[PDB]
Amino acid sequence: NLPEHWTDMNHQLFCMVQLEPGQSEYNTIKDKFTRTCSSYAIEKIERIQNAFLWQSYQVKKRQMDIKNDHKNNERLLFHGTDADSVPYVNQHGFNRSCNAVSYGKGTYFAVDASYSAKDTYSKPDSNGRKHMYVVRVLTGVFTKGRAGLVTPPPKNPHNPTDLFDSVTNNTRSPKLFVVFFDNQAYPEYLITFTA
Amino acid sequence: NLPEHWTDMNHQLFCMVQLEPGQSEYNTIKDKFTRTCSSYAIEKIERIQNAFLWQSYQVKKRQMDIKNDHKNNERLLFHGTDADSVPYVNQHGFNRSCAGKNAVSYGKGTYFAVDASYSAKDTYSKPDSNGRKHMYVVRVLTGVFTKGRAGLVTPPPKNPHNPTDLFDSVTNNTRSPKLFVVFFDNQAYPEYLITFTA
Ligand SMILES: NC(=O)c1ccc(OCc2cncs2)cc1
Repeated sequence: NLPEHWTDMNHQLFCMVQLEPGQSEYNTIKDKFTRTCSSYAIEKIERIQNAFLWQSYQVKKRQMDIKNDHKNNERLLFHGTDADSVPYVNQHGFNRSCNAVSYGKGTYFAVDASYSAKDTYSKPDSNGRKHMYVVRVLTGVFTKGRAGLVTPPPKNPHNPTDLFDSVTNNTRSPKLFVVFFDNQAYPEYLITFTA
Repeated sequence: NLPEHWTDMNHQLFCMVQLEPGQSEYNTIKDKFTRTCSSYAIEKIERIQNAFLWQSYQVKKRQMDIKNDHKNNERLLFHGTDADSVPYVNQHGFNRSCAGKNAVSYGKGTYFAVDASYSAKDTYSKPDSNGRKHMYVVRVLTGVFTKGRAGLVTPPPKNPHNPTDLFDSVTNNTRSPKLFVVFFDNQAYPEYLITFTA
């Protein structure tokens, strides 16, 4: 059940689709970016259509929706990426096994594109082109992280296997989220931009 | 969606079911185990009914069954572990981020053995304070595999000029595989827990 707004893939399972500037989808994603990165120039925005990653992600979403016995498990966040990792992420998504890991050994996502836009996360390539994903993340129920976590903490130490879904730097006002499991993050758009 | 031979879980997502000796299900696992561990005695065999793990695993199997060319992508393998790890594995499966370094490393992933005798080593199935050893019997998506290397954090590419098109798993020896390493969540379903003693 591949989303309606995806465009036909001629029976293929992976496609990157360049969005048309000035149409609704492009304008929505651009506005999420320019909220904090209005000094940056957008060269292009690509929709990531990865059927297998989507399938695996949607399964985890339906599971977290049952487990948490409410919705609102999903946030739209940013991930800066070096050019050399874009093909792997487009195909395979985010892998904790591949910077500061102060809040645990998981994959990091920023609330603000400005954070992911730092050269440390979105390293300029030969031509000064920077790369950042807009990511559907299953943040679910979250707590403050700490160094050395390999999974989120338990919600209550009396049930050590019933875990928080993610961790953050700050629970009242989060600026980053860490997830510790494959298929808790779906890379939805890739933004190619310059300083 | 859940297999029809599973006991009714009411509306529950998790259950361990104690098997009865004389049942074909118990006897096939005991025989698989005793093939290489006839020195040990089985206390009990539990069927693991974990709906969420089962769902995510079956999705990965369907994807690998589509991607690969009529391959048998699944092997039934062994995994020894310590008592302290059993409640987490039962609920959340095998986490590569928790995995011990193997005496012979073919990569940084989760290790599964062809032979129960390998998993039965005290290094993997550590005797608990009561002298009970624990070994999972695990459906593993081995898929298309190659000989691993200690540096790996993901399976290697099949083709060095196509770095994102990966082997599904790695092994110690492609001619005579005795262990498999997987590097992704939901590539292994813990199906049975064997509790055993000397
Ligand atoms: N790739 C990214 O966009 C990215 C990477 C790392 C991020 O946080 C790392 C930190 C850990 N402790 C404090 S900062 C945020 C975003």
